Amino acid sequence: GMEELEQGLLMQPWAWLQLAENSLLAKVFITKQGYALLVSDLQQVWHEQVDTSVVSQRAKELNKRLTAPPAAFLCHLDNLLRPLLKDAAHPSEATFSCDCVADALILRVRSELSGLPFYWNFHCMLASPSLVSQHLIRPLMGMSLALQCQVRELATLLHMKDLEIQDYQESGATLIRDRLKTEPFEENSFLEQFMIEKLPEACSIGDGKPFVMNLQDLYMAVTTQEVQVGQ
Amino acid sequence: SGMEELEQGLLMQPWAWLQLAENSLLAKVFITKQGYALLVSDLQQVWHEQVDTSVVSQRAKELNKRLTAPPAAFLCHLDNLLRPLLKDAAHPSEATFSCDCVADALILRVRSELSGLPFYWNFHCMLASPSLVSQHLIRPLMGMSLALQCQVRELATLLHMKDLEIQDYQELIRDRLKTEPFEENSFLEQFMIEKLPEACSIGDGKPFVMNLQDLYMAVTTQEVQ
Repeated sequence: GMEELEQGLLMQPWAWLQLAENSLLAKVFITKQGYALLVSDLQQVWHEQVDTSVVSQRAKELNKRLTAPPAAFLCHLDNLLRPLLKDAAHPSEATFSCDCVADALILRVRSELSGLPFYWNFHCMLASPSLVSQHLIRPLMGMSLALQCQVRELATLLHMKDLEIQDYQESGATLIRDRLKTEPFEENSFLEQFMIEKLPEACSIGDGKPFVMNLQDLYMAVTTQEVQVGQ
Repeated sequence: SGMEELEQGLLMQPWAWLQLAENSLLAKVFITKQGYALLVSDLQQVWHEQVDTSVVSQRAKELNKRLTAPPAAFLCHLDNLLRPLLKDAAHPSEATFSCDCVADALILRVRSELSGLPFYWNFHCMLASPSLVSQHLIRPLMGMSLALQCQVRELATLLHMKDLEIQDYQELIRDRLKTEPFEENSFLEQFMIEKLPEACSIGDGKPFVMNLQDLYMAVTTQEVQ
């Protein structure tokens, strides 16, 4: 059951999570057997994995006003984290905060369940280098390579467009330049102008929201490919 | 200080590919007369070393008992064996490299000659901190994906402008010379189905070194301020 949580987690996309003070990037995978969570502030990465015993134990610690089976608690957590993952323009009514103690991060949630207050704390510890490698380094590297291939493919398409434009010009379509048209595509000058004019703003990580809003289709496609290769 | 400056220079350094009899590694290094800082990865783990002049003096004397010059000259030779080999793998090397894992540590070994004598160095590496991993890999790699995505968007805009010009030229020539009009969503879909599996394979990290380092360097340069 624990192996399957970590498997499922690898193919989750990253969500942005508004908290009391700051924000975090978060991915979670929840079943009837437990959850696996990965959280990052773009400096450090933390991880938690729990089974149903731990769910029972901790739900009893944090919640005097109700009780329910572990799976029902796991279901509620999924209902909480799921819609807010997709966009934070969703009317939540749940609150999040976190605090740090050496190599630990505690993510605290307050929501409601059965018309009562419900509390849950995720006790996260610094992620193993293997999990950082698996969920962040390898896929981000794979993505950059794939995006570079997209770039080379679009450069190829552009040269063919220019070849077709040349074909018209050489057959008498136009004899004098009579208007501002595009210049033939040259990749070296495209690149050099990009770095000067566009790079500073284009590469801006910020609070991580650009990554979550722009690159998750590619991210999931890339982590999925490694899972399938690693078998 | 000495080390802050060495770490700053290491960050500006590109990633290089390094061949070794058994396997290969990704490596970056920054060597001055004050020491060096080294980052190494096999794509599963990341290792770090820094040394100052005291450590160089102690280790070089231990490894090369019949060698006499100061640390600056030793760091000078290390740089001459190392940096040319990191610029091109196809460049005739005077040294031999091996690599051994001892517990959580990585030791890169060097075997060379200097003035008819044997020359030995060991780079002893520990697991790099989360902060070096993020600074030298996670954040720049994220920067790079965002930047390349902007490029793709730009090339898509240009393709569409050229299409408008083409459709204006038909105000008719051989049909087999006519390209299909560019549509981005259908380009992306086709690429994800047909191209992505091979396009995203990292292998031994060699494609990343051969294709992406100019951009890697532009991005790390940018983050520092």
